[PDB]
Amino acid sequence: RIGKQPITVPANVAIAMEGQDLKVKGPLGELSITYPREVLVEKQESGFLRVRKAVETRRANQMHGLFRTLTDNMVVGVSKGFEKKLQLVGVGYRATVEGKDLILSLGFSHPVRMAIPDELQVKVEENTKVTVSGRDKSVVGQFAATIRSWRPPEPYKGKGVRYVDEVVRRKEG
RNA sequence: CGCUGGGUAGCCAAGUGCGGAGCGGAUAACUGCUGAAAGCAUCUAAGUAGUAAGCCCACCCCAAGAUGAGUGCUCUCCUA
Repeated sequence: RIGKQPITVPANVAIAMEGQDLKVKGPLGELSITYPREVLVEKQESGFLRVRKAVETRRANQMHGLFRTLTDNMVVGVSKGFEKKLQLVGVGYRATVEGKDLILSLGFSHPVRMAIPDELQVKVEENTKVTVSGRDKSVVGQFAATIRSWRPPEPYKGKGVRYVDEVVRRKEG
């Protein structure tokens, strides 16, 4: 059910457990998440945390799986790191990086200057397709969604900022 | 004021001057991000992003009778 999970913590990954808190100090960043109430973890004498619902209800059962896989996103975050991929399909459409900014050429009257934050290391290895990388999967999310949310792909066109390997309905007219 | 022409100030306009803003914060519909309940999924249950002439502040004018009667820098006299 995912309620029961084994926390795979590889080497290099400090699991700083504190009273309703986890500070992971991993080789790529020190990510920090607080526990909810019913969800109680203990390190299980190996590099494997176990969140264990303390009080019996359904809301506990809810956040058991929830927070279990939150921590999993933390660990895999700092160690393996998250990627993300986009593809500015079409005429004209092309992006380029200005170190701290990501400027987009999307057929608008004006190029769209998406100033990125620091937590996110983006790049354009091929003039069309974009690449985002980051430590925390949520932030990577809001960012890639944001980039998509300027020219989400059109059906007929078939051809906008469709992040990689995402299915795109198409039509005749 | 007989009827007419012309007219300063005033008041007027069909004249002139300016004005509806970087606004910023929450939102509704909606699109989302991470994600289990439900060993897939789902915008949601935890938490977060965007976003409307709509809401609030901003703008402009009153306003401490706001009896909850505010604030302070000056005054005014202690001789019966």
